[PDB]
Amino acid sequence: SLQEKLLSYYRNRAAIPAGEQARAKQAAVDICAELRSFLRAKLPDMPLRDMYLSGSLYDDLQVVTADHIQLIVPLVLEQNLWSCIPGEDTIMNVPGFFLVRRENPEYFPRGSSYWDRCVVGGYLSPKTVADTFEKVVAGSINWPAIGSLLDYVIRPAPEALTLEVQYEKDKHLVIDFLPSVTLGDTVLVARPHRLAQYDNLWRLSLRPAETARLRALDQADSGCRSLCLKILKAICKSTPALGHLTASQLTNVILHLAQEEADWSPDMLADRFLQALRGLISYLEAGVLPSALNPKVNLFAELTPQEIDELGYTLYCSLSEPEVLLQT
Amino acid sequence: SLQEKLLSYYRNRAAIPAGEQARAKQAAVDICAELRSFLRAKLPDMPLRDMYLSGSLYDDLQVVTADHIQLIVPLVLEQNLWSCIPGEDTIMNVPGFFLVRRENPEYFPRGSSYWDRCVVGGYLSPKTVADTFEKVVAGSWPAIGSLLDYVIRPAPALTLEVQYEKDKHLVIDFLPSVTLGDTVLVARPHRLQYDNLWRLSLRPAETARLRALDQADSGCRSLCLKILKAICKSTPALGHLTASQLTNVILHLAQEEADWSPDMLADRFLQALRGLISYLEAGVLPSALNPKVNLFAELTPQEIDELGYTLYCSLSEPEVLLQT
Ligand SMILES: Nc1ncnc2c1ncn2[C@@H]1O[C@H](COP(=O)(O)OP(=O)(O)O)[C@@H](O)[C@H]1O
Ligand SMILES: Nc1ncnc2c1ncn2[C@@H]1O[C@H](COP(=O)(O)OP(=O)(O)O)[C@@H](O)[C@H]1O
Repeated sequence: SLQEKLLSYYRNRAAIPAGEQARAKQAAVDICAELRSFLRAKLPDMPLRDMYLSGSLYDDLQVVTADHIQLIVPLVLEQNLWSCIPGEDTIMNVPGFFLVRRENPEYFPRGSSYWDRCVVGGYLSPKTVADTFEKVVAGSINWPAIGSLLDYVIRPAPEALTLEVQYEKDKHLVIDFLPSVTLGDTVLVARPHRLAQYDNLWRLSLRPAETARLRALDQADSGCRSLCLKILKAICKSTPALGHLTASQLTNVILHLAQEEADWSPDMLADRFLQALRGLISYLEAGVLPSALNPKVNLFAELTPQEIDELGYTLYCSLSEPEVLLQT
Repeated sequence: SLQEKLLSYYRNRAAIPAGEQARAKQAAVDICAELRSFLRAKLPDMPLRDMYLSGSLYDDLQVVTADHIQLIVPLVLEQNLWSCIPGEDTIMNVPGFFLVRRENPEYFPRGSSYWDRCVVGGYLSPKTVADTFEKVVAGSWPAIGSLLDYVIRPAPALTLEVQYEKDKHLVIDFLPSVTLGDTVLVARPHRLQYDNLWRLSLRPAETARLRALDQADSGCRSLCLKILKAICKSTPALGHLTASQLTNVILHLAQEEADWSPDMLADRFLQALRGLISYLEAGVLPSALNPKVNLFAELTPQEIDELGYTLYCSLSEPEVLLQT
């Protein structure tokens, strides 16, 4: 049966071996803790708060192998000196991103905020904020040295700025930094749009609300929504042609399906999984996967029409190839 | 035998029991973490860095019972809008304390800094800072308490009384802090009244030095300190002395004596009493890190009298101080 096959798959492929999981988490926590001590007394005029961990590995949603996690770098934008403008209301015309503008320059002149140094054309540029972070914060740190204080080999990549942390003989955790600001209840991260011309836009952070929703639905049920997600994530991670699919896209297929099916008991796993499959296919066919949290946002918007067709073509072929889809 | 009484007094009175000290510290660390979450969600617009723990309980220097710790509240000041003026350069003439002045008010008007809201008469007032923090950072306690299964009671100055055990409680107080350039200041008012003055923070360097010295030696400097703290905590006539005064007595003695091996404790302990008496007779205990600061400038004449008397007498019967 498909039910057995899926549970077998989760167990032999999707589920991260516990030792691996524990050691990767420990290295992240230990590095985050050491950075907290180190940075606390270092950049006294910078509105910088403690870095903190975020991502599927932190949430028990990472699959196959523990290989990555984020350190969010929370920055403070002072009261009433800043506003965010939704992307769809800018000429850039992209929902799910925001411009951040310096407000009241005419009364609290350029110079008033620490972040004025990262202001360009009146806007707080996420790439200039990220450059400042890398040069001023990350740069003040000897990475291989901290790994030596802790007992890890830490290698900063020369390529986007990430840390490769060997936590096991032949296993490494890749850590990347996400500068973040919050305006009202709008949480923004500097993860650039795929294309350069959009590099002035901060990205709206969806993950915390997405994963909260998913968890809250399963707690109430108590359903197999997260198990289904982890399985689909493992298939995509394990299939190169499915490389363009993200955890957010898969999570939102499941959240939409949650509006249509209330019953996610353990024995419904197979039916829901197949539903999630045909559903993902139909969104690809439509070229649009609306965010379950903010339906103005199209989660496929950074993919090209050709990429979207290739994904759908791949999934259709997979239906007749359960053995490759469910390796190993 | 003095040696014996000191060693036994450390274990019998000064050393906090292990369960108590771990639970109390862990409670502080747990509340500190939740605070981070509240600031993240509820105060994204206040230029405050994350609060962090500070004090003897965090340093394994607390004695007798785990009953208090501080959370530093680190304000972020623009380097171009603020300066600190050293107390000795003021008519008030108070070394070890600073004024924090708002600079360039005509070019950058009120509002150019979040912290302008805590300015009075052109200076950043620790009072309004504490008020603001208490008013604004008071949208957050029983949820943090239920979460950690601690009962948490905020005082109606704002401090937290945390029941971490049936018959024990930890009192957490908040210490506003600003750092300008290389200078770290805390809102801990002069004990004897210039309450516009911030205090130069000496504790981190003081304790780091004491630790460094013992670490190199496996010496008994910290042991001697904790015994002295316990005695003062236990002896009303001696309660006027602070951990910092006692720590600095020890730092100065460490400059004079190289041997702090375990059996030197009794001798170093007596030297510390006699040191106290000599600084008392001078009315001056300079900070070992910043000798222009007189740590005894915060003691009253009546306190200096009682301390001196109590200590002179004790020198003939040191063990009287080692009451069970
Ligand atoms: N707080 C956050 N806000 C926005 N994006 C985040 C946050 N934390 C992690 N991410 C992003 O989430 C993505 C990783 O998704 P994740 O849920 O970890 O699934 P996966 O296990 O497939 O990596 C990355 O693009 C990363 O930048
Ligand atoms: N970072 C700091 N800078 C300056 N003073 C501090 C700091 N942290 C704590 N203090 C002060 O230290 C005093 C407590 O001293 P501590 O070393 O904890 O000894 P004790 O155990 O006797 O309380 C309090 O007045 C508190 O405000």
